[PDB]
Amino acid sequence: HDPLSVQTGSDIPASVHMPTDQQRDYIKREVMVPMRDGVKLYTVIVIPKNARNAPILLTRTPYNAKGRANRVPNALTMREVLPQGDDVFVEGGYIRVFQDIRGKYGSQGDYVMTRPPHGPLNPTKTDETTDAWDTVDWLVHNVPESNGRVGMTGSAYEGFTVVMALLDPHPALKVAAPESPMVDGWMGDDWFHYGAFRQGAFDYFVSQMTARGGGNDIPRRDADDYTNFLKAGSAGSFATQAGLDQYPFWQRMHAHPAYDAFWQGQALDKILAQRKPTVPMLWEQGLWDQEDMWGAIHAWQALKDADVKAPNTLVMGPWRHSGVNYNGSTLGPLEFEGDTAHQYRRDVFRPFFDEYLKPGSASVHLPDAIIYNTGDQKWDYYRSWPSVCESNCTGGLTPLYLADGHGLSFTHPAADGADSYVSDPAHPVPFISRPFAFAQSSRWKPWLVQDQREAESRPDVVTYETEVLDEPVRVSGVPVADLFAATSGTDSDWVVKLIDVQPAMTPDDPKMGGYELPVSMDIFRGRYRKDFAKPEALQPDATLHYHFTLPAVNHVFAKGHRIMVQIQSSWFPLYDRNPQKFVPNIFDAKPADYTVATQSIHHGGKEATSILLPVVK
Amino acid sequence: HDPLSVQTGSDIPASVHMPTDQQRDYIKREVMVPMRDGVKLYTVIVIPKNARNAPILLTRTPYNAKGRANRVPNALTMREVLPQGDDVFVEGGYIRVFQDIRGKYGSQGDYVMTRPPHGPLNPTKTDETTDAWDTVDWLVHNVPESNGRVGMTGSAYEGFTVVMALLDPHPALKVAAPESPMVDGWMGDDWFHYGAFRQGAFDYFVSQMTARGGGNDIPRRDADDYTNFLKAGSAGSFATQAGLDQYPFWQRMHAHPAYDAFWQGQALDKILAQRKPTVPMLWEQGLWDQEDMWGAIHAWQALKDADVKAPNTLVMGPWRHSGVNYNGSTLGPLEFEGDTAHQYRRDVFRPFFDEYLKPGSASVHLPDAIIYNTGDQKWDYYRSWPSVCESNCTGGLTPLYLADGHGLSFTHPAADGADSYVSDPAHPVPFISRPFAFAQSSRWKPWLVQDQREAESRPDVVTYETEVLDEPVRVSGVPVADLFAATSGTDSDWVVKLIDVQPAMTPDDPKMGGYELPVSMDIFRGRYRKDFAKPEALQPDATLHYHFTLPAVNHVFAKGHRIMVQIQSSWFPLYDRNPQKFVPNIFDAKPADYTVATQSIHHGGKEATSILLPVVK
Amino acid sequence: PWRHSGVNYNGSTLGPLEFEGDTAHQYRRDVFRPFFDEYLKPGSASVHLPDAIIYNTGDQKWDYYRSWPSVCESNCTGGLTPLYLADGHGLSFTHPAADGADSYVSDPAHPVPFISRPFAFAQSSRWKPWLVQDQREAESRPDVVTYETEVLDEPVRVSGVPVADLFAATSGTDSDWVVKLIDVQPAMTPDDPKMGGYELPVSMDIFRGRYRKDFAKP
Ligand SMILES: CC1(C)S[C@@H]2C(NC(=O)[C@H](N)c3ccccc3)C(=O)N2[C@H]1C(=O)O
Ligand SMILES: CC1(C)S[C@@H]2C(NC(=O)[C@H](N)c3ccccc3)C(=O)N2[C@H]1C(=O)O
Repeated sequence: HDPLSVQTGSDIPASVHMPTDQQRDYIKREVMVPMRDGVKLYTVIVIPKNARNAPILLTRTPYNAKGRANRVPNALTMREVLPQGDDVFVEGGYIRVFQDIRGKYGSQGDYVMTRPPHGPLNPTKTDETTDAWDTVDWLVHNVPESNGRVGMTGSAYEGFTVVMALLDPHPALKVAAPESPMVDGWMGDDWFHYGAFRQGAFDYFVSQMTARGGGNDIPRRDADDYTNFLKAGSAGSFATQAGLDQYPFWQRMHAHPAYDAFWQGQALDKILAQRKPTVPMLWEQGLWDQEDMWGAIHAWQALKDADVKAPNTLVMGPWRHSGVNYNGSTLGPLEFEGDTAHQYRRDVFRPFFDEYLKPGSASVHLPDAIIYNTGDQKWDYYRSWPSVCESNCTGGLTPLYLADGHGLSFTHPAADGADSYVSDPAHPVPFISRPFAFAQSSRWKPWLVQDQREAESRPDVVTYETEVLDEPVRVSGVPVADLFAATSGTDSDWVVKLIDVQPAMTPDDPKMGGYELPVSMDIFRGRYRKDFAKPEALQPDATLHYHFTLPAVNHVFAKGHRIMVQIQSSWFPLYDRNPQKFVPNIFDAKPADYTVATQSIHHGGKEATSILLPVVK
Repeated sequence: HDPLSVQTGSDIPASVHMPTDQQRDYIKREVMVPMRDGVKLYTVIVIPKNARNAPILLTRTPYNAKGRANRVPNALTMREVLPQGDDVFVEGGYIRVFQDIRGKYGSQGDYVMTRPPHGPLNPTKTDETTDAWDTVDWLVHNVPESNGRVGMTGSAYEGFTVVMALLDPHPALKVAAPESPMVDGWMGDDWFHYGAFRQGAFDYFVSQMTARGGGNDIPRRDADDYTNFLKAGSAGSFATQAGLDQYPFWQRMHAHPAYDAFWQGQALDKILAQRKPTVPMLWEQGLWDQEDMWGAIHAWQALKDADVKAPNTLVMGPWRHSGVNYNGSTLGPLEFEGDTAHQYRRDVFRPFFDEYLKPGSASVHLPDAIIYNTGDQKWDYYRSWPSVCESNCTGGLTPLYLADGHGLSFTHPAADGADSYVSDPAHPVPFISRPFAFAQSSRWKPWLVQDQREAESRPDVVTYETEVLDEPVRVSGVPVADLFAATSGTDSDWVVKLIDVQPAMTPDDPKMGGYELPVSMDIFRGRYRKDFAKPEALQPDATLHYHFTLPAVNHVFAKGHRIMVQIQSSWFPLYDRNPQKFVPNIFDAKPADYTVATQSIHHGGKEATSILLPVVK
Repeated sequence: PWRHSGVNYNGSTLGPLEFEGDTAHQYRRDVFRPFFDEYLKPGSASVHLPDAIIYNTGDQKWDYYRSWPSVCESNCTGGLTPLYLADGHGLSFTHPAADGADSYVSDPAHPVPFISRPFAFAQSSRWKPWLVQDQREAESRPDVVTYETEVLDEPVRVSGVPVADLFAATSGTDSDWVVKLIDVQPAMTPDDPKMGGYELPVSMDIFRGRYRKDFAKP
């Protein structure tokens, strides 16, 4: 029979060898790199055509290396095939490497969520540190087009693997750039913020741990997660209905609600500081990092306190989580001066890496910190940062006290007073307007810059503000909440927001008129007031002292603006509700545990609530 | 060691026992259904919880059955889990079945693009007809929750499987509804339109035939496919560079550019009419179906001509390809009276199926055709349709003649004349505004309703129009292009557009003022003027007679509007360029073959070019 | 299904709601015009209009009621059907035998925004469709009390004038009482995801308490 007319076989070719591969400006190599224990990791190596003695940029990920190196699947150019954040390195003729971490996608082995370093939580012979070590060693001995020099980078979990590598790096690892890294999931990164549980973790658990490869989110009943979580009750109740009780990582998390040995043995900022790395580091996070706000700044500061003898620079731009690898010209309704993300990548990131990865390159002398000013709209270069803080700094912090008539003053109010608000767990304050589902990435990403006017309009939120500013107030450093608060219950969460109120009218951009822009906010779970590792019941109606750091600022409250402070006791559904009655484990709270409570914030006198502001000249 | 602290194993559970399955209102059964030759087909059966004596709605697809039955992956309700087009059947308590056709995704066997029916092109013991027969037989003997009655539906390729089943159906198949079915890929469906090749097929080939499962599109050099295809030259040159020469189906298509035995043996409209089927049929296609305009109407008409002894109704709504399964409220800038798609599904589709699938249900008496009026904005029920055509109809067609001064008249112009335009293959007319890539689904879907003013402004397009209408002109049926055209070359394509010019000003919706809306347009490859199977060279400068049907219409050209006709010789990059020089195979046209030509359209006299309009009272 | 003066524009939508075609043009063309032609253009066809022509915001069609309404408090074919507030913040057609009460604190320093902040009366685009806005923001507040039926197994048809029969107490000596009748959309609306659980008010109003006994004498 004529094959050009009659097909009795298959129309699917046995093997494909398309000439589009010869039309590429790069070469893609797939290799199973063996670790010291025999476990092989899937590694993608993207080499520019005619590359000779080129440096290597490495990233280790739980997010499918094959896909990460395929922004535009099988693209004709390296620029399209690699992520937007790799732009400056593609332009620099770097060799790009993406590797699936142990137990994920193309890699063999067992997967352990944020696998702990060797120690009491990991008694085996391998960890993310040795895996990175073995990887770098293989690369410098099996990539002839390379110069044997490796640089490491990555954001979030991809930043976590960089930090792990820094614990004991291979001699060929010449430079590192952890971006929004997961450093302490309990203190202020992905899982908790000062012990307050982040409910978006459930979808992440099922999505990343259902299979070696891809997984799905938890099927929902309602389009609104405010509804879904409130109806389920406690976080543990939602997890149980989702089937998470059979997931080993959730089993461990549920067993360790407090900051005990399980979480302390995973605090990478403290562990890295003990090791005192000698590899040049560039730490980065967004000023509005909605997923890993604790990581970079705390790791960088710990290293500074440990007196590291290696380049250790902190970079913070006007970005959301991982925004550094995309376009940084805007965030929500905010507009910045140009693509700040590309600016950093091109003017700082790239030259810094070139110095150690490309022999003969110009030397860069980076300061302590490079931070974008969200007030002046420009990049600030700080030789020594911060210049103001609570201890061991040139100057101290400047308290902005809460006052009578819901005001704020830099003068300590002698008059004693208190403002009350009722916190009702049956009607928790939406962290962003309803309806909201964790699946709505477009709403989640810029949530930290949203207008706080909705919250202000509620009786379960207390708001304070200065008079309209006649002179600008410059802040640069870490604000500290010095809170004196009472609750009629035996437990409570305390949400503190530092806000920049835009001019009453903004005629050049009308929508921004009176807009309440939060520059720094966080939540503190009251039971941990005395000890993060040992939760304790609060005394009903007792004015108690809470003292905790808030996200860093580098802002200028300009003329016409106001400084504002908002305090509330819920932030739903991002954070699970504090039942306001002391229970052993808030994950297991029952319907009858949730108690309406009256909260009282004291102002003036010996218990003068204030925000310790890093005011500078 | 403590397992709740120390994990030396994997965080990925061996298997998941999700309790969310008990909250579902449906169950899913996955079965490998064996065909008569031993080959097993992956079949997904979606049964409403506690269903009994329920009818079955079956669809056979090359687009992943598992995914088709997972609109919202693992949803809690059957309504979410199934496609939007299944809404009325979910409400009716139907059992939904999606099956992977032989050789695709979860199914075994060899895959053959639009596998031809048993005959000269398929000498084996199986085909899509027997596969459907074996499937229905298994379903009625292995699904206890069913009443033994099966209904078949599906759009495009999923409609093609319905037609194939109708060739020799199982006695349990009580009713069928082919939607925009692939019936004749050469005459006017997916691959060609009157011999003019559709270049979007290349991406489809690589996406559907690279592997049993999912594939990818062809990597592009430029963002604009106008640029990509023009730079490549001929369609065969693009296919070669894409690596399609190793794909068996392309090898067969390339060897059969003309309507020979290979395509004639695949014309389902002619084959089905010869089989004398007795299964009630409901044929559907969009009035603006940009992918399968030929299929439904031609199959329905052939059966009507063969005096089919079964219900045979044609339905055409104001939809784009497969629009019947979504929301039919709008299309491009057009707005219709409500969700026309849901209206049809609820008022016609569902009750028709219920009559034969749910014993005891009310009987429906559908007319010849149910067509939406794109002028009156209402559903028309035509007992006998069409009422006007070339032969064997109640009335004849009404010619709208091209006239002097670029006008259009219902009066046969006595004066002989001609208008000329230069067709340059180096500057082909964009079918839609540049830039355009076949990957841009949002621009491709509603392309048939786009404003034709851009084309009008070009010197390589001739435009004719009536005076502003003082009285409405109603049309219902199939328009026929009666073209008398000459070319200075030895080959040429002829694009003819029937347009409704909106009122000069539309104050209630300003953007529509003077908008040139095409209600019916198509292309004809000149070499097939005398015979579709035997291409012939055209005589240079000879006025030749072209006679071909255009897409059906059911419209009213209202007062203030104009009727317009546009003629051109290219439609890029949707259709490959006619070199305008007769070559044996246009697929393999060489750079030197492409020739600039002068086109002349004659009007009036014995060669009075016109559009034979189906004008009705 | 229109906002104020919506009859003179396009009636295909209102906020996020979508109706069956341009309902405003439908009325203007099929009812308004022929009715006027009968008395203004001698020789025109006579039209026999019913008591009321009302669009059904549930069935998405025009209803022609010869006699409307068919149910009301006095002098109608039938009476009204009470939908009682119940324990557990529920709603029931069955009169609850036991006495109960739910409380909420009304603070004038933090009044409930009728629509999301910020809002200026100059923003006509936000003002026009305000009556169809989602009431989920209000529900989330402690100064708002919310009641709901279980998910409906059977449709409930309503046509006429609803009446608020309120038994309320305040610790003050005056108070406003806002009552909203809402249709909660299905938990999930896969064909239009944004509508899932949407709390659409079909009828709401406010009553100034001082006028409880007499509108003329507070
Ligand atoms: C590094 C990223 C590009 S991938 C990661 C991500 N996406 C997901 O987590 C998503 N569920 C996913 C995608 C692919 C495989 C597995 C899971 C996202 O966002 N993060 C980015 C970031 O931090 O910049
Ligand atoms: C029936 C459909 C829902 S799937 C089909 C489609 N999409 C593709 O062809 C696409 N390449 C694809 C998607 C998923 C798996 C494999 C291939 C599209 O559009 N058609 C729809 C229609 O006709 O209604």
